[PDB]
Amino acid sequence: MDVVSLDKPFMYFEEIDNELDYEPESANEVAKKLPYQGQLKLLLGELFFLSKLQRHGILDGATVVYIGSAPGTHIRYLRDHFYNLGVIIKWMLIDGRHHDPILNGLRDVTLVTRFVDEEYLRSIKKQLHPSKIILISDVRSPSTADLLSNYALQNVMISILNPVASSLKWRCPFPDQWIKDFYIPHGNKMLQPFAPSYSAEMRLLSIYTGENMRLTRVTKSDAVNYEKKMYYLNKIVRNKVVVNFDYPNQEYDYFHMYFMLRTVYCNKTFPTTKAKVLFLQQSIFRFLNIP
Amino acid sequence: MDVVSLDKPFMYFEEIDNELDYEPESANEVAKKLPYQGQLKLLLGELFFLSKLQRHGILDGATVVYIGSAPGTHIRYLRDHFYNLGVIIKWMLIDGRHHDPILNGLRDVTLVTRFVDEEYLRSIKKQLHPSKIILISDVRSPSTADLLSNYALQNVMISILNPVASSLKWRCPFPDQWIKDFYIPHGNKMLQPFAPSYSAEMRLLSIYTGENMRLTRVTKSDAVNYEKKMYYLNKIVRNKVVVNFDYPNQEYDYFHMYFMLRTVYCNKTFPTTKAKVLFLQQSIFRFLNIP
Ligand SMILES: Nc1ncnc2c1ncn2[C@@H]1O[C@H](CSCC[C@H](N)C(=O)O)[C@@H](O)[C@H]1O
Ligand SMILES: Nc1ncnc2c1ncn2[C@@H]1O[C@H](CSCC[C@H](N)C(=O)O)[C@@H](O)[C@H]1O
Ligand SMILES: C[n+]1cnc2[nH]cnc2c1N
Ligand SMILES: C[n+]1cnc2[nH]cnc2c1N
Repeated sequence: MDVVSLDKPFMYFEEIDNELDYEPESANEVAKKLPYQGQLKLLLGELFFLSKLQRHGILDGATVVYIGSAPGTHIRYLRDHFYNLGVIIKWMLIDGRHHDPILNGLRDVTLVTRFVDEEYLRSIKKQLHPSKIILISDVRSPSTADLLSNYALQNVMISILNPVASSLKWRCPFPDQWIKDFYIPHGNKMLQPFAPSYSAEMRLLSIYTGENMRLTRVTKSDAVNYEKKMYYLNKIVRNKVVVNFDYPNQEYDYFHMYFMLRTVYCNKTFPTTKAKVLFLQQSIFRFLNIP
Repeated sequence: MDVVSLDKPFMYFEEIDNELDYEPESANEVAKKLPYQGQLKLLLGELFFLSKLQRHGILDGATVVYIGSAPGTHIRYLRDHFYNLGVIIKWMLIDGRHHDPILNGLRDVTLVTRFVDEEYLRSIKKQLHPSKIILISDVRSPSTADLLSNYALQNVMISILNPVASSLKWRCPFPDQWIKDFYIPHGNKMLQPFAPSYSAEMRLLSIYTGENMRLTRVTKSDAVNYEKKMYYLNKIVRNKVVVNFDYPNQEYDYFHMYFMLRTVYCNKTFPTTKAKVLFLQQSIFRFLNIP
């Protein structure tokens, strides 16, 4: 067994303290172990991001514009969590594909069947005005050309919608597939537990203060760095059993999930953080139909 | 006579302490009083910007990419000033129009007859590499659509060329001609002495630290503000005779120019700042053929 003792898990990209040369043979290795693991991945990352906005007093009364939301099965849990907490939020879910019918029949959530473009963003902004907007993007076309195209759309989402905070899908193109240096919004690179086995994807979390917009250039050397750091995280780290983690499941991703869940607010009062986490996790797994 | 006593002139936009409702009748008023006043305007603003980079140790060894440089008569003075100072700089002047022949025959300055586009910027960056780039843009197509188009090109100049500092042409579109909110690079809004009588134009001066790029949104309300502040500066301020300004010329623009010229470095040592300024001004006017 691959046992280890850790204080805390890597929460953000910069925390990764090591790197490994990427082995193309890892692509042939099992990417997932849990059913609906993709929804789980999304649900934790988005509960984490949103509970933070709550902490900063910017969630209540906002409209959450989720682009690339279908099927969005896990969004029903998020919606319920904050609704039962008393937070007022309107959800506007937009995708060209169809949403999980469990999202229908709620006055607070609007489902839109449209692939967004810069023009469409302009009209929703006019229609959402003067409400405060929180943006979540999970759009997917892939080629480095597809990526750049997605990243270029997400930057336009921010400039047109002018959100108070944003969660964006972020995976650096692979160095050996570089095309050109590009800019991405400045934010925290939140690492994702339950991401596919060798995924280099994270979520770019940002809060907008003032009327400024800070971007950051991404170069090929940066692309090499992402690859080695994420390859070390995936191959080595995520494969560890954290023995000093007293929890029903000691695998790294559960240790990592625990740290995200401990930040979530609840109505029920608990004697320990472990009590809360076990509860939220149980709750989350039952909702998602994960054994 | 319109006399007044001032401590210092308004150097940047934010310093303007008042505003006036714009009178469309001012457009019918004499825009210039000095021959080659446009070159004078450009020469001071660019000497000021560049002497600053010198102060920060970022001028020497750089290539100054000037886009929108023709005829560029005044660029010959700038070139000579820093060359005679011992600063090593290559000048790359690019415009589709023709440059003043006084710029030919200098190994340190390259004249390019090309209207730049995003593609061309990419090739010059590849060819200029690995040299440090300082960008100066003075491109002009006008309509608010022309403006946005120019501003959109200038932002691409920065992202592709990735300069260490930039001077950009900046004039906000008029509120009654608003089309849409847009982003501009973050920088100091340097005010321009000898600008046309009712010009709302300034130069956006920026120094790039780290690999970050900070932008700032410009809205219609911002556009209203620019108009009233610049209208107050032009109609009232620039029309003042600064009596406590002991200088051969006490008009505001000369008082304003003095403050810019006092920042310029010289080989000759002078007993007073007035001695230096008189010298540089005399020198500048003789070069430009301004009485
Ligand atoms: N321009 C665009 N606008 C909206 N949705 C888009 C889009 N381009 C791609 N998409 C959507 O991006 C999605 C990527 S998968 C999204 C999964 C979703 N976040 C969930 O919780 O299950 C696809 O449904 C695709 O239709
Ligand atoms: N894409 C582009 N590339 C280069 N020059 C451009 C341009 N679009 C416009 N221009 C130039 O922008 C200039 C504006 S006037 C520039 C004056 C110059 N800075 C001087 O010191 O005298 C015109 O010469 C025009 O040809
Ligand atoms: C996940 N993943 C997949 N294919 C690649 N090619 C190069 N790097 C990678 C990577 N990290
Ligand atoms: C200079 N100038 C010219 N035309 C305008 N129309 C509205 N504002 C202006 C302005 N400042």
